[PDB]
Amino acid sequence: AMELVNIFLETDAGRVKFVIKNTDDVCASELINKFVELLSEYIHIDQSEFYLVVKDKDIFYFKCDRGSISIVNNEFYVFDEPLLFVKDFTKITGVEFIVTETMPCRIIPKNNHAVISVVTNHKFYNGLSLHH
Repeated sequence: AMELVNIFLETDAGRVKFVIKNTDDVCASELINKFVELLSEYIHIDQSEFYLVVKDKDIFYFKCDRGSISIVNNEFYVFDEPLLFVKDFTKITGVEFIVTETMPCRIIPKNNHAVISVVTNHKFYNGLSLHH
């Protein structure tokens, strides 16, 4: 079981996750193409530039630059912001990207979908915490 933690669907019923099951014998590197295929329903992969953050126990970062996929070093964003999700829907209205200072995006949607951009800056502990 793996899911994206930085890209979601906006639907009539609420936020829907990108989830792939039956992955026990594969690492994130081995199925990142399948997540890109899922996203191609909703955006023009050949024109878009974005990041994919996959959770499978650990977190794994990838970049998809006009269809060319690469590994990104671990950036330590929590991708925690307690999100509400729904499991079923009838209409897609948009695609939601969680963007960061180091992970911008350039998205060309299909089918007149909205592009939603939400920022996160929260990172795991790195040896120093600051009272704000």
